[PDB]
Amino acid sequence: NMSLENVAFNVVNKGHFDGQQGEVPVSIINNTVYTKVDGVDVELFENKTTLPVNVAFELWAKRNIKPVPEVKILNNLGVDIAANTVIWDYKRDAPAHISTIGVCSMTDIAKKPTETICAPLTVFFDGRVDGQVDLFRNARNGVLITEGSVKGLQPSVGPKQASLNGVTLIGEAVKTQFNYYKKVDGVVQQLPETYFTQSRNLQEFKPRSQMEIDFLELAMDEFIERYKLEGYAFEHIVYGDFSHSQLGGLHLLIGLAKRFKESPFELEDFIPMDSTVKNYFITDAQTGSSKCVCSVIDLLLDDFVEIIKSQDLSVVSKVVKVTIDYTEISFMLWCKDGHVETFYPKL
Amino acid sequence: NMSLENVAFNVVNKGHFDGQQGEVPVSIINNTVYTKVDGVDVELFENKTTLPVNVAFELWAKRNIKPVPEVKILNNLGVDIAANTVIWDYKRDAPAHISTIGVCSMTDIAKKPTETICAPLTVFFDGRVDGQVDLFRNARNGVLITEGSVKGLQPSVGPKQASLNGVTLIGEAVKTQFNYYKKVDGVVQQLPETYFTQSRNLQEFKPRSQMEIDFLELAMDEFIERYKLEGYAFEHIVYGDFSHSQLGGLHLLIGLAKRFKESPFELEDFIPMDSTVKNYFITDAQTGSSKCVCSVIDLLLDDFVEIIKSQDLSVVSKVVKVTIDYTEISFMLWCKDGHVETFYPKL
Amino acid sequence: NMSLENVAFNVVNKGHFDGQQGEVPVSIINNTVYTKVDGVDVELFENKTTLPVNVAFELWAKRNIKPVPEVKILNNLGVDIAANTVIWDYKRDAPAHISTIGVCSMTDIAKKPTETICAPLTVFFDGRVDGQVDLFRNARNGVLITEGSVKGLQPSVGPKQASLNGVTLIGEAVKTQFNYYKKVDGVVQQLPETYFTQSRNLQEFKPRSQMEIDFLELAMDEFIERYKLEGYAFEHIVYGDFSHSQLGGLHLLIGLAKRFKESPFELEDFIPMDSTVKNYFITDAQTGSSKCVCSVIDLLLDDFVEIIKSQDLSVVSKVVKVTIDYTEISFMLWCKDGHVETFYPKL
Amino acid sequence: NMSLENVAFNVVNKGHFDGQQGEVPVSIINNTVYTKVDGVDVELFENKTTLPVNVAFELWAKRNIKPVPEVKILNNLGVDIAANTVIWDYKRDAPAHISTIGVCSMTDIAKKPTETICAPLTVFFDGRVDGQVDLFRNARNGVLITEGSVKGLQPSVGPKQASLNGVTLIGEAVKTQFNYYKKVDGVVQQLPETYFTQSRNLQEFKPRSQMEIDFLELAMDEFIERYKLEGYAFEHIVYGDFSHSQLGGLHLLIGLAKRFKESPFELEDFIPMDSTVKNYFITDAQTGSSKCVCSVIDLLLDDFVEIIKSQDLSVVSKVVKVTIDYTEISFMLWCKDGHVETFYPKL
Amino acid sequence: NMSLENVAFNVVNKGHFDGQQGEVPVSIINNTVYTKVDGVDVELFENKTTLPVNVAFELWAKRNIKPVPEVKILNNLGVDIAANTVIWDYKRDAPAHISTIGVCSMTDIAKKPTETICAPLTVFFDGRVDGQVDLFRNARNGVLITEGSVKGLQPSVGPKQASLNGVTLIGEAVKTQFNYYKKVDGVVQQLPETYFTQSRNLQEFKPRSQMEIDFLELAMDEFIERYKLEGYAFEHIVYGDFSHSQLGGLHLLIGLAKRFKESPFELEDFIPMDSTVKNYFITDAQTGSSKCVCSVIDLLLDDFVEIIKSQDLSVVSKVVKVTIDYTEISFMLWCKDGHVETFYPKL
Repeated sequence: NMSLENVAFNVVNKGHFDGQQGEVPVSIINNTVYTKVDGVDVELFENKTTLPVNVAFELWAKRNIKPVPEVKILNNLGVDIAANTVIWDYKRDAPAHISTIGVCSMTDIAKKPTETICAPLTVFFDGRVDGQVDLFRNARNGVLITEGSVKGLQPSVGPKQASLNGVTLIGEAVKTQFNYYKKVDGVVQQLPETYFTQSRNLQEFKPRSQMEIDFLELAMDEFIERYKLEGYAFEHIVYGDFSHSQLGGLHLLIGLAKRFKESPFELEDFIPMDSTVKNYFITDAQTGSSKCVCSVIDLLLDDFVEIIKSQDLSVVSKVVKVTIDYTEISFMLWCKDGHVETFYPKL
Repeated sequence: NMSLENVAFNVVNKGHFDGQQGEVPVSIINNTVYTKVDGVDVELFENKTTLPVNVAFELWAKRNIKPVPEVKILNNLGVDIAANTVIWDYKRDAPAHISTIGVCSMTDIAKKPTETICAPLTVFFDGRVDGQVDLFRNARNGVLITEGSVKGLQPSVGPKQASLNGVTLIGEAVKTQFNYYKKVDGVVQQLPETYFTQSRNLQEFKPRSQMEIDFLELAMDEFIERYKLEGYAFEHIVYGDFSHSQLGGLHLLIGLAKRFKESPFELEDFIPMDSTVKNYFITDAQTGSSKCVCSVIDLLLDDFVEIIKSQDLSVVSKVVKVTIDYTEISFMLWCKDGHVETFYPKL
Repeated sequence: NMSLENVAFNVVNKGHFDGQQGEVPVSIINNTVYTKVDGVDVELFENKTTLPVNVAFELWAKRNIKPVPEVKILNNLGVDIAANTVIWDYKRDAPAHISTIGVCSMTDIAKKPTETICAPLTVFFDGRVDGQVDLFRNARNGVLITEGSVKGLQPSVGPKQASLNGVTLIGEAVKTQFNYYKKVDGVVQQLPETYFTQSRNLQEFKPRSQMEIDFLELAMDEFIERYKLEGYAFEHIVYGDFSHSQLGGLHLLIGLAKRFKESPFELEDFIPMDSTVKNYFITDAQTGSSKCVCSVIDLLLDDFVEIIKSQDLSVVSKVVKVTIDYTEISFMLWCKDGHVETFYPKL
Repeated sequence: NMSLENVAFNVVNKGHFDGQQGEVPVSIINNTVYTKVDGVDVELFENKTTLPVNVAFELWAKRNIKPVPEVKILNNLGVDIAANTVIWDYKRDAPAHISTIGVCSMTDIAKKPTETICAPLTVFFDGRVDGQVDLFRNARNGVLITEGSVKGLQPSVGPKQASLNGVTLIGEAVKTQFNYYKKVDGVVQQLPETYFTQSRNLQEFKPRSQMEIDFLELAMDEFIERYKLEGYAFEHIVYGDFSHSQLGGLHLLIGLAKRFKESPFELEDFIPMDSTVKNYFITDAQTGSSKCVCSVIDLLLDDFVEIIKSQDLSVVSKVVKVTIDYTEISFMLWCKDGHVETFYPKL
Repeated sequence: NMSLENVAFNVVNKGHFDGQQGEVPVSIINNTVYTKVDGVDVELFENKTTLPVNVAFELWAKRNIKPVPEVKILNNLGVDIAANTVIWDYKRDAPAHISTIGVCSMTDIAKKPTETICAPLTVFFDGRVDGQVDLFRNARNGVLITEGSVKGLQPSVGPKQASLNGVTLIGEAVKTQFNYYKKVDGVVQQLPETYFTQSRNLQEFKPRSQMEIDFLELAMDEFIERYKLEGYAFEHIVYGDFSHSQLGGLHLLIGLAKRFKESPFELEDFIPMDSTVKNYFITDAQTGSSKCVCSVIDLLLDDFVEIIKSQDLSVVSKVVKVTIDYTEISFMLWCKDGHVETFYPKL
């Protein structure tokens, strides 16, 4: 089933593709879809993807509008494709996956995940949709989310937050914390113990523990004393050092949030996509201190403190692996004389 | 009279087309107009319309820069075309009307509104321009605005606000409240009694009555008690219900403004144009409550209260017609046992 | 169920729009329409019009595939729009008319030509389609073609040739010669007595009378003697003068055909459209003689001879008007001492 | 050191990608690749594909420049992708296959065809390249061409002709006739006995047997008598019937070649791709006879005669299947009273 | 009053820019310039340059329409820019030079060539325009053409042919042979003695001496005997060797012309520009012999014979430099035992 004009009718009348019958007049010009409303053209969609404009329009209209896992989580779990839905990537304004199953005649590689062409792909299955748990049970490769127990399968508890129409949130009127399951070549995997990033943003950062409240409210020296952090280089790593040409440290989102509340700065997101670790070209407006590649992660401060306090500090430099968002993140740890000098993630 | 380079000279030197002689060097690339300033190119206009870039540039330069009726009002009155001006639609970044009269050689269907080709079109006439009241008196079909009395014609008092270079405002240094007149097939119409929407926006919403002040400052239960609104379902319709998966009610702009001051949310304007009723795909960031098509109108709260208190509540569901911005808006009214359950506009 | 994908299905399976049910997947990119065949994209349509790509595609697919008048004839008769068909202009690769009636939801101004919007427009009606003669009688402005008499209407016999899928031809298996009728402001208009151009082209030129045969085969001065053309300046007007830097004469297509056979030249068609008189920037490859604006008409040589011999040769210069293809073509006639100096379509 | 500028260096200096070191400056604009030569831009490549301009440029530069199977043959054998080369499709001006193996970092799905991702795809292998026979034996799905025997493998002799830089030819200084082999699901598949189309074109048509010579030179009824073809409806099927508005028959390329020599006609190639049977919208310029979907195949006339004379003429209508270019082509055969009425590729 | 609309008026009414007053309505879309004629858009110009569409349109309209040197000559003489004219390059569909002097406000670097910015550039001056000889004498770097002597300046007689509106020709009604002069760093430079290429093309090739007539008409071994060319490898160099997979020799255009008459082949012009020596990827359709880089020059056969017979045949290999079109062309000469093996433009 295909029809540009019917996709546009659904967008106009239902806000997204909803399977309704109808058609509206459509114009395509300069990667933009328009529809005619009382004699004039109104823009419905501007294509920012590398797909043809009318195809991208249809996949966007058919996006999943329930809370879904953030794209960084699906990527870290190796998801290739989704069963009978589109995960829209709002960080890239594009489909999270290249191909589809049972969504769109231009992009489908299959109608159902049970077709042979899907067996080697890691298919994303959504236990909230009837039949999909059983499709996972029969799939060779897959990732399954559920809201509850699955008989015979041990769950991994996922992050508290999920994405709902591009808004990352911890649901109160809707469930956003899923159980996760994964199969590789027919065999159910044990997913690793993992930390999770918190997916917050600078502008409306909110503390999620008493330590984070204290970090935002106390002066640096008072906080470090109260939590006994002498010798872990929080002054550099978390608070940031703005005294030299190259900006020192500043690798934890909460420290950017604290600075940003007193003093604005520029973050150039030069690889704009969803990932567990983000790299920014940062320029501090007050001092002129700057750094071309400043890796930034949003861990709960208590989690970051546990990680850094769980390392051996006896060697000048080494790689530290930390499971975060189900993937192995490498950190560089630099020490001198038994104390930390710096500790920072790599992307 | 036509000249791309002369249009650009006026934009550069006068801020808009002002009839001055002169030329500057112009480049056209990728729907953008540039001019050369001391050896480098500077962007003057990016075309967002479905017209050719150089044509859209000229119509934008020739836009009316006095306060003019909002486009939703002209549309509701059936205006097809403007006499010797361009009403620029800043919600669509495009001309409000497809064709012109005496503006642009590529888009003109006539030089003067008296030409035969204009007789069946509803032409917009502006009494602030010499001769246009008399052109209206002789036109078969038209809408006329004035700042004052017209001899022999009974006026309809329009909204307080108008649009000045895309800023909607109630003029204090300039007049924005017009008298309105309309002719159909040579016959002066009696325009209907109408409410008017208030054209406010979320970010800088300002109350315009003591009831609206009270609504913003009081708690829900205190407000409802003080204005005796028990049984009219304001809890649902106006304040919004964020307790379930689907966001309940929230159909009045002032209730979105109250929520927005305490708690942010996402409004997807998926049909971006000026209209009396707007539809948004809304996602509440705090709760995750959401709704694909949430119709929203900005009526003065006192007006909305008068409307809902003027309905018969004895039937499960029915259509209620309300004249707003000169057009008949349909509302669905749902009642149970003599009280309101919900009441919401349709677009 | 009209749609882009259904238009494409018809083009792929029927060669044009044929009202058949079905859909194929379509990609829109680079002002081009593709469809997927065995997993790869195949081009169906490259938009050369000023319409949106998907709209132009639909009008092209819905083009009239029966013999229709050449566009130059419809233009000369003042046709603005066609009733329930598309006349495709193969000289411009675009619709002959900007709007439609009952064809396409993006370009329609009406569904039927009886709607009031169509009254000021000259609508083209095709008596080969049921009901269109009656619609012509009810239309305020229009042009009608038929294959036979219409009771009470005075006919004009049209050209022998018509256009079929872009091929101009004199039909043997189909009828290409029509009666023409026209109405202005509600009143049937007498069409003038007229010559018709022959619509031949340079490389496929075939003579159509004994005189044209003799012209192609005889030497210049033999032809002029045999047809008693001394003093009518055929050496200049028809054969052309290549002796000076500016090319002299050469205004009849058959004269270009004679030269071309012997010696090639370049014709720059700098306003590419169908027209009774064409203007070319001509450069002769053998001599270097050239002319920026060389007007060329393809009359039967017998007709041109009749035209020029009917002229009063006693004045130095005068404008001579000849009805050709239903339009008045102005010629300049320059004489001296009772003989022709030159005679050319006036520019 | 693969790069855009190095691809362009190779095109400029070697005519195609040849693995040479070096770079030239490149400009990308308007879906076109330019390079700077003596201070001005010179066009190297105009992208007509649905791939990004710089990607399509690289695949075109890396096209196989030896004789390769025509695309219609590879399509009919189910080829999905090629091992370490690009088969350029000169009928579509685009790669024959969407993905690559070991060619281009933007389109590669693998570096070697032994990778697991390639197992479900039918990979084209070229025995003229070292190692590719062994890769075919290890591939689950594939098509192999060679110039000689492969031990133990049962060959199919392919067409005489192949494509060299877009020129279809029967090689004299190079070998163009290959053995073909195919594997499905790990098992070598017997290729069917098959006719081959001749890949000739209308204007350069040359006969290839005594019968085709006689067909081009004799009058219709002489040819039919000499080759005893009475009752096989060659008048309709091969010579074509131009007497009615719908063009009758004309399904063999040699019959079009005979007509074209005498009288020109228009062939609209409305699905432009390489195919065993082609469909055209044909308009005869002399008569006006036309047909929207005229299927045309270029068989050696001797083969077509053998095919139609082998048919049972005792049923009113039946579907006749003939293997041509390794694919099953369905023909409709219509008979009456023991003679052929018509016989055409089924649509 | 220069403007886009005035340039378009001149193109429509005069065939090119002619300084006339007037305007027409213009639409810019898809790198194309349209104008409105009887209510529909007609294409005037498709931009194939790397300049903005409206700028390229103006330079094309302002092209020199008198005979001018071929671009290959101006390039070989080092011309950077022209004084107060545009040399249009019809091989690239683009201006021959990037900047202008006194032509176009977007591309001008100066209004007059006497301005200081022009001193380092080699400016082309045209003695047929009043004042330009004097400007050449005042210019630091320049190239001058005239139709006659300039007092005290030592002339170089140029090629017989010139380009007129893109047609290369030897003028009979106009003069195409010029005197050439050149200045470097303020000093008049002696131009070298030189051959000239003939600028013929493959399909319109006409011989220009008795030897070229004999070459086209005689069999290979007769020609070689009659002109005493044994031991000079004309079999290879001129006639070409099609017996091996790599095509041998074939470096003279007349030899391609002889082959083409008998048997067609494909020439891929993979660097499309005007050049004294052209390189083609050639594929012979009859044999399959091909060559990726086949250098081709169009010398009069008599000149090439004189060149190769003047060579010392006693060394195995050597670089031979010949001045052609004022530039030094390197040839490789390979000999063995006192006879030529091959002789070709060095790559």
